[PDB]
Amino acid sequence: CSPGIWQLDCTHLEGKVILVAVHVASGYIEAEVIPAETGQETAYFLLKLAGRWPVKTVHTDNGSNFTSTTVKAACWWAGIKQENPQSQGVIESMNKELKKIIGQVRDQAEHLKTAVQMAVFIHNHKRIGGYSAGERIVDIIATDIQTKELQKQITKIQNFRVYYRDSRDPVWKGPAKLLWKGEGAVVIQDNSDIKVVPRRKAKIIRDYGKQMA
Amino acid sequence: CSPGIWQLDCTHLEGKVILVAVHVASGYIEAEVIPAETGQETAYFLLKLAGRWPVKTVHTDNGSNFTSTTVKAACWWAGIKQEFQSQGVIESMNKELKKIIGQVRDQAEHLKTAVQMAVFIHNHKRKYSAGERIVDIIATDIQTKELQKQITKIQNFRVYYRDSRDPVWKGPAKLLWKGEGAVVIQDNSDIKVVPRRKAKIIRDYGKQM
Amino acid sequence: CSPGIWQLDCTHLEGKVILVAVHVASGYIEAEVIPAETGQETAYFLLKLAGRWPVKTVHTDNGSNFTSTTVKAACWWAGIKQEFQSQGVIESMNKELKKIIGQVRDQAEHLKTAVQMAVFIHNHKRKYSAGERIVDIIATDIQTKELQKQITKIQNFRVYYRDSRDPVWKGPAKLLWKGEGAVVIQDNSDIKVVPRRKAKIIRDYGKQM
Amino acid sequence: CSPGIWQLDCTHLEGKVILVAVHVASGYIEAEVIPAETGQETAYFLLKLAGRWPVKTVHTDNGSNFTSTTVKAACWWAGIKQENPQSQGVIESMNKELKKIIGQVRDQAEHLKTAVQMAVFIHNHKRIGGYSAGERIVDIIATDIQTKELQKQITKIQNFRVYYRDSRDPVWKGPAKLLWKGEGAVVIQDNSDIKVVPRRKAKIIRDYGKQMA
Ligand SMILES: Cc1c(-c2c([C@H](OC(C)(C)C)C(=O)O)n(C)c(=O)c3ccccc23)cc(F)c2c1CCCO2
Ligand SMILES: Cc1c(-c2c([C@H](OC(C)(C)C)C(=O)O)n(C)c(=O)c3ccccc23)cc(F)c2c1CCCO2
Ligand SMILES: Cc1c(-c2c([C@H](OC(C)(C)C)C(=O)O)n(C)c(=O)c3ccccc23)cc(F)c2c1CCCO2
Ligand SMILES: Cc1c(-c2c([C@H](OC(C)(C)C)C(=O)O)n(C)c(=O)c3ccccc23)cc(F)c2c1CCCO2
Repeated sequence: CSPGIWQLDCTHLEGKVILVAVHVASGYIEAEVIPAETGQETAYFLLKLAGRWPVKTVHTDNGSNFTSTTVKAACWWAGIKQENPQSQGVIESMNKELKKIIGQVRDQAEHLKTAVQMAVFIHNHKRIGGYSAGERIVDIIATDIQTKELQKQITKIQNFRVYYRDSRDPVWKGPAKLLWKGEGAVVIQDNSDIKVVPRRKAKIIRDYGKQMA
Repeated sequence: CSPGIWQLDCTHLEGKVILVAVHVASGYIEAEVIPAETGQETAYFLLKLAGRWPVKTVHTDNGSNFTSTTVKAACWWAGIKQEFQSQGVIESMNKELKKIIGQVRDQAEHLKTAVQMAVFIHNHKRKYSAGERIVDIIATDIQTKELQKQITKIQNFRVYYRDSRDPVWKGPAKLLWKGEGAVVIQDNSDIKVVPRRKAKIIRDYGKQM
Repeated sequence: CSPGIWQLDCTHLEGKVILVAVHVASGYIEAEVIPAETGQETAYFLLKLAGRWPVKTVHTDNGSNFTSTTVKAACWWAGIKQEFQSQGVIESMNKELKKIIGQVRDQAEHLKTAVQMAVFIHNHKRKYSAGERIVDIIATDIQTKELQKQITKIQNFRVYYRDSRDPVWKGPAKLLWKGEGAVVIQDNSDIKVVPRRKAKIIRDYGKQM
Repeated sequence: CSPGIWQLDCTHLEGKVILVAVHVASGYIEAEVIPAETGQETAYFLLKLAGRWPVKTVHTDNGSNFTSTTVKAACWWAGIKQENPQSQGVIESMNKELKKIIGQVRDQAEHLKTAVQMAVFIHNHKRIGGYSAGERIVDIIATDIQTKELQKQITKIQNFRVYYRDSRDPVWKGPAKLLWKGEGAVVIQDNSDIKVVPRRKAKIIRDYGKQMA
């Protein structure tokens, strides 16, 4: 979702147009210099972009190169799918800030391109709050990574359907999902009510025969 | 040791020349394709490479790509210090890479396109898998330095305790923990914990500029 | 080396026991008189002593005064590290001190009073003189660290120049000076200066936390 | 003068009264703990105080111990002579600040006295403007040291009286002091006018026969 999204921009310098690859929350940015900006050139970056990390969706306000098929297509191989005021505000500014950064080392660099990357190195590296945006991406990603596997775990759990005794005497009530399994232990919710029960008490059914696995 | 360590190796390939990044624990790669090959040309990408991953050092099969001044020039901006069967594995990776490119080669007119795709495959390739990558590792590292710092802080402080029932006062000892009722510490071989009245812990000392 | 270095030595004297500070280049002393002698008691004054002069290390004739925990305790708050004919000169100083006290002894009922006076005499005693003291030395030191820092900064930076008329680019070289028209640098054995277009100087690199 | 002056105060803690020795410009402060405050005790500090550095004059708003002879007397052996709103404002505050500092490490120290010195160590040591007050004293002193010797040099120069030819033909005018001597070189001011002249042109007279030296 929002962790997946990255913001992409192109601005013109010395005629030559810069390639900008902002990360929406982490702010890690990858930018690249192409002798000429083209939808063609745009794609080459994207492949690497997906390669550094997965993006569900990427944003550009207008489509001059994105609309171009090679770009739309590239998005499909990645499966990245082309596209909050506060989030909105940061991007133009994000583009703006690097230039300011860029100017400082321009005298520092023979080649403007050589300079821009340096400009970017610092931006990821520069920082009492935060460890710098670049550091943030690794984390944001990390938390998500756990999440996804966990979600998957959750999904796995969701399928199975519970059988419960409750008191040893009572008539049965419709089956519920199982939150957790311990030996002699099960956790489920009949409707909204949560109860834990012993193994001999409850049998746990596999939800899917015929699964392709 | 391995974290923050990346390996780049010369690639011989049909047509244009490209070089591929390796982070050894992830095996992660961020290769780029260059029409012209010089360690220098290599540098521009490398400069891009460090930002995505701070890399402490790199070990090179060939001095010559390393020898070019500009290449060292990159090392310094980075503060990267060149790291003067595992290489065969990196090689194997390169090999794997080559194979991968081939599988998808038909799909793309341009070799470069293929290579990135190839990069993609190694990347996010299920297998506990390489694809998930070292991000978890980097995070653990991000977490790691602070702990190393806090412990280093605990290490920095010197705490002076008196064995209970002993007028003689015990030498400063590395403190394991601080508690308002009691703080835990080891002098060297023997570790003891005492109540606040029994011992005192200096606040700061000046060193390190 | 000598600046920031002070020597304290055990004093045997009539009545009460006092110990005297020495800064070797100044020969400056800030002795105090203690009814009870322990390295510990010594410490309270020492703690006072460091503030007036940061002292890096002290060399002691006797381990025992040094051995007491509290004494080491003082060393650490200071970050002072005990420094495990010149000693005879310090001794001579002590001797001189003793004599000095005697000259004025008659004037004062209390031995302590005399000693301070004695301290005063060594102090501000004309002779290029000790009395003017190391203050000039301390100042030069205060000035010194910043220069060592600025040079260290110049040392930190690496500058890359191309010999004029040479496509081959010269390895980074320690830069002696920066000029908008030209900057001065030495690679190692040979030192050359070039115009800004001929060479480039990286802005910063990251190291030292 | 003002470099010479130091500010001295006594405040009461735990009944016991602290001894405070502020430096007017440098702010370096020496303070000492006396089991009991007395004019007697006060003196002991002063001797050391003059000993660390010379003070022309020292300040206390009221005289309970200073008025005491032993204190006045002590001042004479040192030759220190007992006694600007901004300068005035800093002292009470100076006394106030250390206490705040003192409290922090009080838990740090078994003995309050042990603590106060530490409190002071920091105050001299703690610092983008300045190198910290303590560092300042060494400097302020240093500049003064040069000054005094220089003044002395000046005084030496002042005594001598100049004889000048000016043009080789002209009648002479009253003698002036000599600012500087170079071989074949002399600098003097006849009244307010400054002129430089050759040796053969001008003779330089020693100002004092009968000097005790
Ligand atoms: C085919 C192709 C193209 C594509 C190409 C390719 O070369 C590029 C340098 C443009 C990446 C290629 O090697 O095939 N080419 C050459 C095209 O002519 C083209 C035309 C229309 C749409 C896509 C491409 C563009 C892509 F970004 C892309 C792909 C496939 C994988 C996902 O990304
Ligand atoms: C300047 C420079 C150079 C360098 C350059 C630069 O342009 C490249 C296209 C080679 C990156 C530059 O913009 O100055 N150039 C042009 C040189 O001529 C050069 C010569 C000797 C050593 C380094 C460079 C090479 C580097 F690897 C490098 C840097 C700066 C950052 C750290 O790494
Ligand atoms: C605490 C302490 C001690 C210390 C003390 C202290 O009181 C003295 C009167 C001895 C200075 C204190 O106030 O705590 N005390 C009381 C101890 O009992 C003690 C025992 C072992 C080691 C040091 C001290 C000794 C020191 F040299 C010292 C310090 C702190 C600053 C650095 O130097
Ligand atoms: C005599 C004396 C006294 C003095 C003393 C002396 O002992 C002190 C501990 C008080 C310093 C001394 O050793 O003589 N004594 C003991 C007195 O009784 C006394 C009485 C009146 C005035 C001064 C002193 C006080 C001083 F601060 C002092 C001097 C002389 C040198 C300058 O300073």
